[PDB]
Amino acid sequence: ESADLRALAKHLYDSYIKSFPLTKAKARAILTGKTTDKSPFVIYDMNSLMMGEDKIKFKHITVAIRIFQGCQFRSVEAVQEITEYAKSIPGFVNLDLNDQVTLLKYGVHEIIYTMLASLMNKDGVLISEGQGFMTREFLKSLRKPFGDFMEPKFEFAVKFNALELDDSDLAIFIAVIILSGDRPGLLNVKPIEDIQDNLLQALELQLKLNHPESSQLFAKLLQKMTDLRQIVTEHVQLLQVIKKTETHPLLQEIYKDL
Amino acid sequence: DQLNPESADLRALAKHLYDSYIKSFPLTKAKARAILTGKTTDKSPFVIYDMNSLMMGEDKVAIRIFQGCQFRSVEAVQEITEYAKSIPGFVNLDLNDQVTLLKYGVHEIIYTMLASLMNKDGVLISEGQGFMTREFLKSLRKPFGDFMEPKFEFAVKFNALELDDSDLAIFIAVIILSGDRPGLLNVKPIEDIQDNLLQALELQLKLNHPESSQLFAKLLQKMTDLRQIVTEHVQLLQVIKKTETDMSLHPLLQEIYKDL
Ligand SMILES: CCO[C@@H](Cc1ccc(OCCN2c3ccccc3Oc3ccccc32)cc1)C(=O)O
Repeated sequence: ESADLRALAKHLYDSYIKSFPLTKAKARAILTGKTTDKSPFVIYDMNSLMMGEDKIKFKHITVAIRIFQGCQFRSVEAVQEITEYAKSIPGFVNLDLNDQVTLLKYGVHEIIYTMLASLMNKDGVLISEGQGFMTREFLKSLRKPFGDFMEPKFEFAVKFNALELDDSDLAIFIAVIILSGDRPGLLNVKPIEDIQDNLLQALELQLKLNHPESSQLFAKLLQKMTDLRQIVTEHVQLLQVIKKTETHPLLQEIYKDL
Repeated sequence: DQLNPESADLRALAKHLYDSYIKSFPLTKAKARAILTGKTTDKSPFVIYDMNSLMMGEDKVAIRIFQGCQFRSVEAVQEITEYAKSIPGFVNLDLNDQVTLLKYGVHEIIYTMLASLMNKDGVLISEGQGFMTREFLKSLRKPFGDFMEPKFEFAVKFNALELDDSDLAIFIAVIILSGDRPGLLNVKPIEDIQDNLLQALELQLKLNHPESSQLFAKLLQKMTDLRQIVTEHVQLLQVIKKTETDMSLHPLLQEIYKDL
């Protein structure tokens, strides 16, 4: 039923808004777009960093490393947002808690690199709630171990953004990724898929009404997950090698592995 | 529900791909399910489940079994190749782009075709005449016993979709005409052809499996499993390259494997 799918969308979008501070609109204004009225601190040098870090304020402060530990803080911060969001997806709370937890522990990575793309352009990604901007070439130029961490995220986002999806389209697409269903260790895989399908239908009507002129956008968007999985896979890989570099107590704890 | 000149051309594409499909690959899935379900015994499969069996299966090791899979795939590449030529637009693209799509597409497809030759217990071999068991394979010399396992895992969740050849023919095409492949020169032309193949598929499903809701989405996601599989395969494949040096990989499979 058209209306049903339409309201499921308004609801989810409404949730996307209260769960996520930096919406993609609010982030395009600030980014490559003019708007904003007053741009963010740009970090392109080892010196702009010290200045931005010392002036742009910061939470994760106690080079190539301090940056990594930077993502981590924001990620661990993201995950909390995504999770409070998942809890609004109709019927998510009603699933087996063991399942719910497995859906997050597994889909939280893709919902990040998905939303990261909203804060990206070919030359860099917004930082600190958009109050900053770290150039892309600065990042790829970091110490040997850390110069490939964010590069493949750029390569993806450049493609993902190709679809020019807005918030309301991403709110649904995101739901669809959480109510995955093929995550290892799931107990009652049925109600999950039962909801995803109810999410997938809403994505369709949504992507059809919001991008009528975009041919087979639904198909194209679904195949981007084949790209997210590869990022998250290739990512967790590097994330292993970093342990053959870093090798704390109460911190190493707060950052299990996100 | 209804019709329209729009859908019409697609259907004709659905039928064109299906025809060239049946024409390109000898062993379809239909003939595959026939053999596998011992319900139809107009001609049944010999079974290999241990060395003893394997030994007698020549009446009509872990290495030679390997040079078997290897050989089959060279022929499967050929079949997929010829099938590609028949894909509307493909032979019109830059000769290079063609070589690229065939490059990063042959396996993601060979593992699709492979699922229609499988079932939890085993897989068909030698045109469907034989049937090797998961167990036996999963018990070959230390390294060679991990090759096929991940295939079965996939074939299992894949076949779950319940797709028949007229569906695979379109999806098998949607795979070649990718566009997000490494080393492509002109892309939008490649993208355009596919956005069409996709249109065909989305219809061929909503029509051939009416009751199967969101089969279009469920199936596109399965493409992830294929990359992973190709990944894992190449690395295990990398190992046999250094441990077994007296052994030889096939030039074709060799030239097709040179990137991520
Ligand atoms: C080692 C070769 O790896 C190939 C890929 C590949 C792997 C498995 C395949 O399934 C083949 C199934 N099969 C088979 C399985 C086990 C032993 C022998 C044997 O021979 C035949 C003969 C006819 C049909 C099917 C088979 C295909 C390609 C490659 O990397 O390119």
